[PDB]
Amino acid sequence: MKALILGGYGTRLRPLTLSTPKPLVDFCNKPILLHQVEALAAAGVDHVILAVSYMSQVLEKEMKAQEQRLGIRISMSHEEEPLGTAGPLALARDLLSETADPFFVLNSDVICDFPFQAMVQFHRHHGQEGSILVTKVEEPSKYGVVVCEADTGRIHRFVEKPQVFVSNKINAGMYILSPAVLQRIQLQPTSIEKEVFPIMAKEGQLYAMELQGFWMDIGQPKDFLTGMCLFLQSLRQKQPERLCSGPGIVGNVLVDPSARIGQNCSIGPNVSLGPGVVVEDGVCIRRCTVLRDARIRSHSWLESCIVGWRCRVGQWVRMENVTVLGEDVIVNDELYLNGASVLPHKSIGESVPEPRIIM
Amino acid sequence: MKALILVGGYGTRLRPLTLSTPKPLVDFCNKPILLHQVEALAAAGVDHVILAVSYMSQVLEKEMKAQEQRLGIRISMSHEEEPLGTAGPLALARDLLSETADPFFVLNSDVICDFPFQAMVQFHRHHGQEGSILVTKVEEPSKYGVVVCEADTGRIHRFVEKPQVFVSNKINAGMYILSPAVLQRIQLQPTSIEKEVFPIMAKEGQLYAMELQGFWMDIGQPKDFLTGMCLFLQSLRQKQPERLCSGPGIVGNVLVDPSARIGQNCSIGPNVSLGPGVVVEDGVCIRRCTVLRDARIRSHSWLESCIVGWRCRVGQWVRMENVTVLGEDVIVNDELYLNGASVLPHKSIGESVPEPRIIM
Ligand SMILES: Nc1nc2c(ncn2[C@@H]2O[C@H](COP(=O)(O)OP(=O)(O)OP(=O)(O)O)[C@@H](O)[C@H]2O)c(=O)[nH]1
Ligand SMILES: Nc1nc2c(ncn2[C@@H]2O[C@H](COP(=O)(O)OP(=O)(O)OP(=O)(O)O)[C@@H](O)[C@H]2O)c(=O)[nH]1
Repeated sequence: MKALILGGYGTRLRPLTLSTPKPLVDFCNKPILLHQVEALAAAGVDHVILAVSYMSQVLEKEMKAQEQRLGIRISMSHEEEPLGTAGPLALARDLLSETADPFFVLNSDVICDFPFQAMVQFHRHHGQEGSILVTKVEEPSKYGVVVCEADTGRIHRFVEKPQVFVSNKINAGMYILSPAVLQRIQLQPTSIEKEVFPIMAKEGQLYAMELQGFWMDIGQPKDFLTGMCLFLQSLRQKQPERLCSGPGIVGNVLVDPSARIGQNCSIGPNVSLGPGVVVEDGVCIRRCTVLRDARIRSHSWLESCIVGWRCRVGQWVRMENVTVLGEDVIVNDELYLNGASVLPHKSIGESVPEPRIIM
Repeated sequence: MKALILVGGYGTRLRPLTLSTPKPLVDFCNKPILLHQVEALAAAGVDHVILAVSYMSQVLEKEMKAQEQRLGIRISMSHEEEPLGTAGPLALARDLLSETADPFFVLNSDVICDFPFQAMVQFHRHHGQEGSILVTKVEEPSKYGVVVCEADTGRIHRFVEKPQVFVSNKINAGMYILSPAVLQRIQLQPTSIEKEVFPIMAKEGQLYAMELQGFWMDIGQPKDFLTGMCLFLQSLRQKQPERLCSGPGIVGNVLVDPSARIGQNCSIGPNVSLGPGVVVEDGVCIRRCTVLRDARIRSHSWLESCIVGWRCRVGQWVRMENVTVLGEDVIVNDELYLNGASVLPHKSIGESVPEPRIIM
């Protein structure tokens, strides 16, 4: 069977997506697209189509290298206008039509551990058009809810709007679809979840499968940080010898072998250090994500932060409240950043006391 | 020739320091400010000075008896049961200033400056009238009460408390030379001298005014304490450049007590007075702060413009800016941010203070 990967300019976490595309940003020393295609190759999908409407030549580049690395083919669906999230299915519809076999369609912003063959089992057990994945959240008033009958998993109704408490369960971003669904899908830029899932739930074709746990949509920067926390938890009780252990290391940290840490510094819990980063002496880093080539100078304090590529955080810099730095941001010595989403190629010489955007 | 120091009571401003030790007893560049005034006063040649205290301060009593043995000048202590203000202390010690017909100094405790005692005696002897006032420049006339002055005599025609008319640049410097007749005016009930006694003295024009050249600061408040510490280290660099401590990780004019211990690989920036017995650990940046005695600042901290009290414990990766006055025996937990936090003594902070407020 084949699989779609859903293109263009993820508007959230904007200081990272302005430099490289949203599926290409490193999530625990690996791009999220690489995670999804590793799990797809572990499932057994022989080729996977990655729709892209934003002109992404570097995604062509690294993806051709990954075709050559991993042993599965990849087809490149290219759109000149944004066709949304259903229009990518109808552009590549003659490829999914020439084998009558159910195909995955995947969102890129979702990290979890992926029950692909169990969802194939489920789609083979219920035996209709399309199946969804659903998960639990703590906050029903932020996401659209799905009603689910016990022992069947059928979706009676699909609600986009909260505040009614009809359901706990939330869309998880994987769908499994038949080609008859693809007959229904339409080339003009409509999104799939807005109507094509609404008539399919109204007609009752849609069924729902539930995950165990560890789901995150990391389309937002604070959601990126909570997803990185839960991914380091899942790496802790799945691959405990891949996380780095040390005397000045607290909790679960992921450190790349090209990364260097100076001595007498306290790397706190839940932080991924990218390849080639330079941490000097006296730097406390808890709950942050430091992408590639980002040098953090001595005696800094960093909590809940996204440090972009080729950054230079100076000495005695305090950064808290998920301040995202873009690419090549030069933070001067002895500053304080709180909520500062800083655009790429900026130089900061002033403290940012409340959350605002620096451009 | 004698002198009187007004050191009565609790200075409301800089209240987290005044709550544990008295205001003249607070360490100003590793020395109490009253030791500064009595040491320069003994450099003048005054044989005994009187200090008039309303607050019971037994620690000031025993510290001054020690300093009496130290410098070799006598000290009698005027004791008040209720507050007598600033004119009442003159009237309670009025016979000890009335024994001998000779002009005496009276001196505010909060003033730190470069003390021209001999030139002031020469100016008072030259002009030959009742009272002599030191005046100074300020950059900011709309906070402090102004004094008019004619050139080449220095007489004060008019004493104005309220600013915002710009009739004068100069303001009072807390330094007066008074004759015994001025004391003969002063009554025993608690008025303050600068509010009426100097006003009628200037009204019949007996008051004369003398200018300094520079380096004056009333340090009653905490931000004024910091900027007076900065200007004192300026003047002390320019007179005693051997006494400030030079180092590779030391920037600017830094005074460090010999009992202080400074850790490896830390940059202590300009205008820092480090008290006796303080422990600065590795990677700690201190600029423009004054750290009073026995206070420990743990590793990788950042400190700008701050007053760290006695026996404090500033933790690790704490940032302290915008005058975060710590009292005595304040522990600050690690990884916190203090901005404007005037913290009362014996407090433990586990919460970041983002805006200036008082912690009690
Ligand atoms: N290739 C193509 N991909 C698209 C287009 N629009 C959305 N996508 C993809 O649709 C997937 C899911 O949509 P969203 O969750 O809203 O993500 P997004 O489009 O990045 O938008 P934000 O994350 O809110 O900034 C994402 O992986 C997008 O890359 C498009 O017009 N062309
Ligand atoms: N001994 C005695 N000293 C007094 C009394 N009132 C004021 N003083 C002293 O008067 C001097 C100058 O007065 P201020 O400049 O207003 O200082 P302060 O009384 O400490 O008040 P603040 O500094 O604003 O808190 C200070 O050195 C005080 O110690 C008093 O009632 N008894």
